[PDB]
Amino acid sequence: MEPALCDPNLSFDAVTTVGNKIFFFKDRFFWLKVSERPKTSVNLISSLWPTLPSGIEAAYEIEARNQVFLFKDDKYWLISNLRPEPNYPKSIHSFGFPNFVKKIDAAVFNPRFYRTYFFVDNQYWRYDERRQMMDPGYPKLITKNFQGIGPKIDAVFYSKNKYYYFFQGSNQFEYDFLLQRITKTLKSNSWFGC
Ligand SMILES: [Ca+2]
Repeated sequence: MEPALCDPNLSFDAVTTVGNKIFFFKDRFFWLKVSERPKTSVNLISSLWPTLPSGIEAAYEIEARNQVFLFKDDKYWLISNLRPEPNYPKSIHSFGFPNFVKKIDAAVFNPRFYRTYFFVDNQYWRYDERRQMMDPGYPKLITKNFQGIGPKIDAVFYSKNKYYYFFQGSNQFEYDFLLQRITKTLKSNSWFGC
């Protein structure tokens, strides 16, 4: 959809987090509005990120070694030192592609679990990080495990102290493990000022 903030009909693809900032991906253009930003700005990705593809599927950082990961098609890049390894046309197939995966919805990493899961339209996968062995398919359901977000999740990123920012469509729902209760019902254009 369009970034039209003054209009309820916007959607996202992927969203990541860096340090204390939140970056939103939009097809080929990215958004920026955090820390000290009264308004957002729609700029081109390639504009900055050189060796980086467009149309990121799922963006998720790793608050451990200060790295970043950008998913796109049946390939993924590895951001290292604010720089995506050059000539790294890796492919999930390398060790992931279960049945016929290639396009993910979102992906987040749980610090209080040490596991990273993703969404495939309407599937809940979980890849063991510590063990380093992905589960056998694990055709679970999101809305199931977590009732409140929905069976479909657009972007998902862990930006808080102990919460989970989830969104799908034009609503930014937040989950609190405190008691699996969502006490935040806003839209994507609720900060910008529309
Ligand atoms: Ca996504």
